[PDB]
Amino acid sequence: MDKKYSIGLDIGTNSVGWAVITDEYKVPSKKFKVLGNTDRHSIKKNLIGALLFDSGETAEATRLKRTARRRYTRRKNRICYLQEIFSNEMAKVDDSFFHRLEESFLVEEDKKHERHPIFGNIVDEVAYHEKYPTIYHLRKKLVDSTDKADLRLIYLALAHMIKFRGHFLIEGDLNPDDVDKLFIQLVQTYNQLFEENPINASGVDAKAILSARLSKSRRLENLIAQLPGEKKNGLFGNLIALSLGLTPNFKSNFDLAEDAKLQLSKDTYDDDLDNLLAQIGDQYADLFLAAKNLSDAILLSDILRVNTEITKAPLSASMIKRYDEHHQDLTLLKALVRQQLPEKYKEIFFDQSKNGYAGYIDGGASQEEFYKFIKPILEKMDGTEELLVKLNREDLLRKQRTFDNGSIPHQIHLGELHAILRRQEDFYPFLKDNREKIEKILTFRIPYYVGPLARGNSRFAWMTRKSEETITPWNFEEVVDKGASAQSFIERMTNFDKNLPNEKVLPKHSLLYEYFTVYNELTKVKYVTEGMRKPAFLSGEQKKAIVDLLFKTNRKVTVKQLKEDYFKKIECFDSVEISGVEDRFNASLGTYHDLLKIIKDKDFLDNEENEDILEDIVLTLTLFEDREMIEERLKTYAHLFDDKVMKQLKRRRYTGWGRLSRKLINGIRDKQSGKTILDFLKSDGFANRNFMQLIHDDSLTFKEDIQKAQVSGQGDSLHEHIANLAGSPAIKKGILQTVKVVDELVKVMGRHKPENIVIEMAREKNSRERMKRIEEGIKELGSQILKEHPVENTQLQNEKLYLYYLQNGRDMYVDQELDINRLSDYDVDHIVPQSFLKDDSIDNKVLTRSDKNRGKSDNVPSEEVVKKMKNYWRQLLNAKLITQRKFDNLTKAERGGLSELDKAGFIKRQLVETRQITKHVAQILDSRMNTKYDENDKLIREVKVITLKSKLVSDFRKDFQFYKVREINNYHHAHDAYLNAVVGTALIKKYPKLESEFVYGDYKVYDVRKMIAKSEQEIGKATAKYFFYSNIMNFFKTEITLANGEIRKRPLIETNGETGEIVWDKGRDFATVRKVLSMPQVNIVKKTEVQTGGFSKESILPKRNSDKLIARKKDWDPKKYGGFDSPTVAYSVLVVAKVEKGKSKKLKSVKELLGITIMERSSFEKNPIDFLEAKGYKEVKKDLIIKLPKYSLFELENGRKRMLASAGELQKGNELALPSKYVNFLYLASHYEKLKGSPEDNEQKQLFVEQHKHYLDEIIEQISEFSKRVILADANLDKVLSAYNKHRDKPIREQAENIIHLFTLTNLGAPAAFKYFDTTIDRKRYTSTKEVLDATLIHQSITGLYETRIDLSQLG
RNA sequence: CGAUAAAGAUGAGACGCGUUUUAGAGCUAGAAAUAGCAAGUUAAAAUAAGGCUAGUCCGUUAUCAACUUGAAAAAGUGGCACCGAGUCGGUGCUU
DNA sequence: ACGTTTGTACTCCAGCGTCTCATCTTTATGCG
DNA sequence: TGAGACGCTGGAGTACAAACGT
Ligand SMILES: [Mg+2]
Repeated sequence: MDKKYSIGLDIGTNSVGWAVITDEYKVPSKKFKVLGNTDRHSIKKNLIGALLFDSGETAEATRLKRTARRRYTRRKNRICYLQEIFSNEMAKVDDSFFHRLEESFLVEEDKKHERHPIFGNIVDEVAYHEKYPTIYHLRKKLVDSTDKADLRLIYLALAHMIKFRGHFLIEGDLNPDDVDKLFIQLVQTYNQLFEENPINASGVDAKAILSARLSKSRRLENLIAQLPGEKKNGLFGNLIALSLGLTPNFKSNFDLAEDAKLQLSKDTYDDDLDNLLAQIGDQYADLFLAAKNLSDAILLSDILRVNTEITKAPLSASMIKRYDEHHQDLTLLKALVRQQLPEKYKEIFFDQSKNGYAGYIDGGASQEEFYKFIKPILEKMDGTEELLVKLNREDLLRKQRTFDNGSIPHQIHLGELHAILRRQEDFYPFLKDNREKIEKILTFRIPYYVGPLARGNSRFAWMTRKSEETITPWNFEEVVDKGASAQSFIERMTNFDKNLPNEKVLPKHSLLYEYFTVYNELTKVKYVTEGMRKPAFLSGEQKKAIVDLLFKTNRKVTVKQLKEDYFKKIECFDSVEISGVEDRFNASLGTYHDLLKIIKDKDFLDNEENEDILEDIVLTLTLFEDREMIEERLKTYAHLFDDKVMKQLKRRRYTGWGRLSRKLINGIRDKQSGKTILDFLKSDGFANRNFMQLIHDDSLTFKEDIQKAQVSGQGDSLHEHIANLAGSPAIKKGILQTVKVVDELVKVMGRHKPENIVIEMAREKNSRERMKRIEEGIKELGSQILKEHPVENTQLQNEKLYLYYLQNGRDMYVDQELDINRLSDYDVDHIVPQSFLKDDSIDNKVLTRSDKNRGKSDNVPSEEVVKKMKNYWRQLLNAKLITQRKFDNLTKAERGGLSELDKAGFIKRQLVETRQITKHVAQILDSRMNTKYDENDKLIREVKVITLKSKLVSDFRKDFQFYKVREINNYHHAHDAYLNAVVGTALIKKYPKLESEFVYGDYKVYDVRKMIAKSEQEIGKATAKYFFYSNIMNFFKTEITLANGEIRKRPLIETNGETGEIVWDKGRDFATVRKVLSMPQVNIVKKTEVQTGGFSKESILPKRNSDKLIARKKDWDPKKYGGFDSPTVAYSVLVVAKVEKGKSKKLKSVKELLGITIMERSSFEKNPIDFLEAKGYKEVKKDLIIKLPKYSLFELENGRKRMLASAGELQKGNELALPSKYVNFLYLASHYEKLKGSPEDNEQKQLFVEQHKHYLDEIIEQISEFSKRVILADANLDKVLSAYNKHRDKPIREQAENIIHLFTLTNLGAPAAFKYFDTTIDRKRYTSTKEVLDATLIHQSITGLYETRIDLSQLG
């Protein structure tokens, strides 16, 4: 049989609702066979439900942890390189030194050598630690002591700098220098060179004006303000070049010959400074050197707080100053505390639990916490003025290793390491040869375009090797093919050609592509002759002629008439008849002109044999941005020219990639005539054929393109096609589950395709922005709006008084004040009525002290109220209070009333969705369903895929009182899918000619301007498609209210205009929808998933005696070293075995549920029996092991259901089917103050909800019965009942708003805490999965219709 | 209509902390329990256990009923109408 | 008739900041 | 430029009464 049905879907990020409806909007019921060893053999289920799953995670955290792993590996390798340099000479000094350093973590018992790592004896270690309290004392000593040192100490200093080498954000050289002296020298050079209008901001110390903690822009403003005459571009050119790595252009700020932006801290700075010095003429030379010296001084000013005149290690000397001043402040604070407050001494200096000094040093308190703790003590104390001054400066009792050390670059550490190497090079000859080698160890850094240095066993690697040997920092440039790796870095990410998915895409500035754009805009154009109106075709002679004369002489082409006139200087004139070509051609040769200008010879650019040289040049310029790669690549082309053109074109840069390959432009020869797409675009042969036209058939190019498209595509896979879509991974998971649900539903209904599939995807500072807009409008209008009332952000949510403020305290349609004392005076009126479109947003809403401005169904009346309000709306639109579209709608009556084009726009706004992801999933479903072809090879639409927006179904909820409360249960997903199906199939049945507007596929347009052409005297049963009013859903309502105070009735049974088929019966279909929404059984299924991710919590706990700790390495006992804790269970396994119980060695047979940690998953799957015997179970039944992932469903007595959260915790698995009357009452009561409707409807709802005050007790009884049946939380239920009895004498609105909160006790899933009325009910957790082991295990399919029930009591 | 900008996704290269164990001899009185006092800023190693494919790779993303074939990819497995509805039940035909 | 493991009830806790570079879609916005 | 910080839900420890073996 045909078995007509439809499928509705509600795709979400956490759920997928589905429903099957018949032609009468009924959900069919079916009985399904259940497998397993249970007695149950058939169960009846409705064909409606939802699938719940955890949200998909993006691959960001995994990428960050992978990068961290690579960084740790490379840091360890750096330390290993330094060790293997030092090893040979270290064996002659202390042979066990590196072994003692490696084993320093483990305890004294496990050490193979002495406990003291550095010297190996107690006396020398104590003497060393007394002489150098920190590593920075040793670093400064080794820089400045000019005496032979112990090689251990030299290694310790170099290893400290190599391990923590600082950042690489500043390129080029940097050295220690004051900032004020540098500014004085900059001003000196400025005055010396200019000798006219000298900027002399004397008395204004630039020190700490530029060095202020404010941003570079604010420091620049502070410096420029103190400058007497000089302001902005000019002096701030040099100032901003000092302050930042980017600076304004030297063409205006320094009179340079070209628009070259200045730079700093980059390799491009040297080349651009050379170019700017050449352009200016060396007049600005050394005036930029003074600025660069000031830049270095300003950059180092806040990291090296010590004078450089006494040492070459300012960093270490600054750290020693910090240590010394920490010691002085600590002893002063100790003396002051004991003398003033001896009772607080123990709390401050001994208690690690608080945020005192003991908690700051030995405890977990940070610097900010310590400052916050000790600040009120220092205020309450006297004689601590310098301590407070240091505290507000954040310079009190600081540590050397702090969070703020990230500003130290690598050049400072490199300078200290170089100083030490140069100081200790005489005594150790090996250090002299390895000096450059150790320096290269510190400064080496893998380029971002090279990536991981893999041999081939890596997903993420693209590096190519010039030689097959190990990569070290010293042979990196000799082994790694940097140019090929940099090319592959970009070419692995650029998208392939859509027509042929095998080869790459051509750069967007390529010559062969720009010529394609110009000639594809050429061949379609054909000037109209004067003799005959025939446009003919712009022939190839004029193809070359136009491009050579105009495009090849101007960047942007001339005007339409100007380009003609230019050609008419060589052709017939006074005949300007363009081929409807645009005013100015969109195409532009911009890269050929750049190449001709750089090469300084047009012959090179004109040369067609030299087109490949140009192509490779543009590809090199687009690919690389490091300029060393460009230099290396273009070095091969130096012969074709000279050095000047080489360095002029090396600085050129292009961005962007096209969408065609070279094959699709000049590769495919198009069979007959042997000419490529470009050649057809040159000479169409009096046919004037565009790219789109030519890429079709009749030239055999379409056959080869289709062959490549199908061959390379290979059908891919559904998972693959979903993978390379846009959007979040969570919505990709939702789409995949949706497709699998559709396949299962098709299988369920006798392998019969549905007639229709309805698609809907959930798309779920503006208050502060609205408050700012109200303030700006009040300031612009000069009105005392705040005097009436301030813009309260508490009231910024509510839309009632929005009009009392935005409309200038004046009625919108009436020329008087709005009377803000009475908000009930105003009545919200939609500008374009709801019979036209549901524009409930405030863009259309307006209020006029309830004045009947219009007696017409038009938006406003012609002139009249519109005219009077239009002037004030001109004022409000000037203030932007009235929106542009708002004013357009308000003026539309004086603009001719409501037009047919306007109504067409309203219904296309109500119907069409603009999201591309919805189009993608609709295309996927249509491709999967419609798979048959006709005899002429034409697709036949067995099913239709309808896409709907949320506004339609939401309005269907609000108008017809099918109210949704999310907190009650998960049935609302399935109900949304059912109403999705009902609305979609009613719309396609009642309006068939609008199927091009919301159904996927190539459909006849059926222009709505002819449909919406009905007048006030409605045609009815005609081609007008009942589209005068133009609300697409208005046909659902029995009586359509109008803004003119009239009610237009609509017949009880709706039918199609052309076909005589009943599409909506208002007397039976609403009852059917109500019955379906009141059905107690819908298939809610939680997707069982094996947990993946981290092994455990990342916190490394201190050592305990517990066995819950996890060893951090193989031979690190957690009892001695601490370790990780609280692992994550991948899945639980039900084992049946005999265990060693009792001191009498008894094999007590036991059935247990053991969880498999993610760490142990591979070991368990390699050999489950060996793993279980290792765990402690003897004689395991191998075939009785049941893998139970998370959310595994178990059924118990009285229908109680539990989901497996873990091996030792359960979740609630039941669903509360609250009756429709109670959820409707709860929605109406909770939304008392936010009814958002007509005043009569609001009064009726208030009367209905006041008449059913007893419904609260019934809802409480329902919750109590459901909790006593399946929840089994006695104490929480008693607290809930006591709280409800306590707050009985409360208004209905808050009572129902908190009864809504009460539903989380009975909600499906993990238990959660909730608050009813100032009382918090903590969650009751089922932390014992012992009753599960004798329950019924339910294996569910994706829809849950197919089941397999296993009685676990019978296993064992 | 170009064009910019934001958001999101993906990949690479790097810093600074944080945590853990050890090293930085605690002194005095008391037999000890305990007290009074002195100190404290730093370093080494690890930073998912680990894997082989031994790279200066890889290891937290995606995929996720049960059962029957297949190494895997994957394929295959479950009757329909009507009356009703507290998580689905009952009746009739054929299997 | 105690010890001994198990079942409620409650509390606490969970690695985090920054920078450079590149490639895509998809929306939007001011621009024409 | 502008901070807004938070939940979530499973593990672990602690205290104490009760089902439970000898
Ligand atoms: Mg939903």
